[PDB]
Amino acid sequence: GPLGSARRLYVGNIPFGITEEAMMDFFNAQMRLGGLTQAPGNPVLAVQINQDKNFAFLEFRSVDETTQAMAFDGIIFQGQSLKIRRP
Ligand SMILES: [Zn+2]
Ligand SMILES: [Zn+2]
Repeated sequence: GPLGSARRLYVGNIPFGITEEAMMDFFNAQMRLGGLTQAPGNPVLAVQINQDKNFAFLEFRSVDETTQAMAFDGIIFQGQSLKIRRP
């Protein structure tokens, strides 16, 4: 991509009551700690949490970073195993 869909991932099984910001911050921090970025700055632009099917869509600033974040399928966040997939 992109294609705009090439900059988004589905993330399932998110902790009930989590906020957009908390999710964004966690992915940003964790992706950076893990070296999943090659460019300076934060990969995640936005998080849209669905009405509440316990899922969200993450939007990334780049197609590369979106791809790298696939590595985080099954990452534990606030006691939950996140399910990460292409949309
Ligand atoms: Zn923050
Ligand atoms: Zn929002």
